[PDB]
Amino acid sequence: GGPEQLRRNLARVVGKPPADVPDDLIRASLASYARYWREAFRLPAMDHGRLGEQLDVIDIDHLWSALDAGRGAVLALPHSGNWDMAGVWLVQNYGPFTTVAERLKPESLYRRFVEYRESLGFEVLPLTGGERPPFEVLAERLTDNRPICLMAERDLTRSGVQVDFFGEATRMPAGPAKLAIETGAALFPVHCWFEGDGWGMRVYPELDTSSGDVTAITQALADRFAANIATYPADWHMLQPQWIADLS
Ligand SMILES: CCCCCCCCCCCCCCCC(=O)O
Repeated sequence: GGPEQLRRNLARVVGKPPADVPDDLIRASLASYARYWREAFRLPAMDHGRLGEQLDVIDIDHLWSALDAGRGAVLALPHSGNWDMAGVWLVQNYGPFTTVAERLKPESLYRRFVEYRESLGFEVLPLTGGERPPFEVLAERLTDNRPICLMAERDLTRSGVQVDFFGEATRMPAGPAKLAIETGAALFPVHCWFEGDGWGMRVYPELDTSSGDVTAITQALADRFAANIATYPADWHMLQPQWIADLS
């Protein structure tokens, strides 16, 4: 990917040709992208207790009430803001939670990322090469009334769910919907962004899972993801291709 790509993606968000995306927006998005990596470097060494105390989550009671009901919960969020910081907040305010991560190449790099996230207090299951299938483990967490977190706006594989996203076709992962259907767990959209020199985080009302249609649910997730991103366009650092048309 790159920043030329990032321009093509922001173009969808604001409904303008790539050339007309406001310069101020591109700068802030690039600044935001840099900030994530800058924070990732030092995050493991910060005072996690302090961060948990000083950062807030809007409408966190949504999550708490699902957990009071014994239902478990799926936190689905886009690549906006600093999701790693949100994870630290949850470890401190709730406890360890489970997630999954793509097994990058090289293997030395995958382990590095695992060590990183493990040092933040997450359980990260490999999508491949683990003892068991990841989405069985996730389901057990949900059935024990625990939260899992999933990055949920990108999955450009055969198995990704085809959805409309800012008026154009993309594919998103099916996991959040599958798990909610399977476990009865609440499916909460989440958004993270940068609010000045700090971090914004919000939980939104759980999604309607009545249809039992993985497609309708995932599309409803996208509709929300799209709305929030339209609200915080600069905080969504997507440098890789997102929409199908931008692919090989
Ligand atoms: C109520 C707000 C709390 C939300 C907590 C979200 C924590 C997410 C942790 C993500 C860990 C790994 C995902 C990154 C992998 C990737 O998509 O490149």
